[PDB]
Amino acid sequence: SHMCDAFVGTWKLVSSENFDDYMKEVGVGFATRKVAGMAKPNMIISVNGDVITIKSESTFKNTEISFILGQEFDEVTADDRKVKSTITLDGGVLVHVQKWDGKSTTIKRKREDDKLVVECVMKGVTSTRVYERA
Ligand SMILES: Cc1sc(NC(=O)C2=C(C(=O)O)CCC2)c(-c2nc(C3CC3)no2)c1C
Repeated sequence: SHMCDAFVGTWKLVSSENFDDYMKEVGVGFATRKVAGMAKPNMIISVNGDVITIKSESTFKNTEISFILGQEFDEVTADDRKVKSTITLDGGVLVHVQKWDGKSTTIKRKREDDKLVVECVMKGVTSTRVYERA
C-alpha cells in the first residue's frame, strides 16, 4: 500500500462542466478551445518508486509528465504554455500548481466513489472533469 494506489490505472473521461470558460481564463485561443472541447482523453496513472507518471491521451495530442511529490518540474501544457509545475499530495488529493508569466492555475485530482474527479481552477473560474476506470 502506498501514496497514490487509489489513483493508479487507466481512466477515461465521462463528463466535463465549465471547461470552455476555464480555458478562456487560462488564455486558450478559440480553435484550441473547440478542439479541446471535443476530446474524451484517457488518463493513465502509474507509479515507480517515488516517481509518478501521468499520461493524457486523446485524438489530438498525447502528453505525459513524470514527477516526484514536492519537486518542481518543467512542463509543456496541452495548449503549449511552458510552465513551472509542482504536484503534492494534500491528504488524499493530488494538488498540481502550474505557474507562468506571473499567473497560476491549480488542478486537483481526487477519488470520489468510483470516479477520479479533476478540479481545475484559475482565478474565479472552476471546471470539473470526471473520469471513470477504462
Ligand atoms: C485534447 C485536449 S484535452 C485538454 N485538456 C484536458 O484534458 C485538461 C484536463 C484533464 O481532464 O486532464 C485538466 C486540465 C485540462 C486540452 C487542453 N487543455 C488546455 C488548457 C486548460 C489547460 N488546452 O488544451 C486538449 C487540446
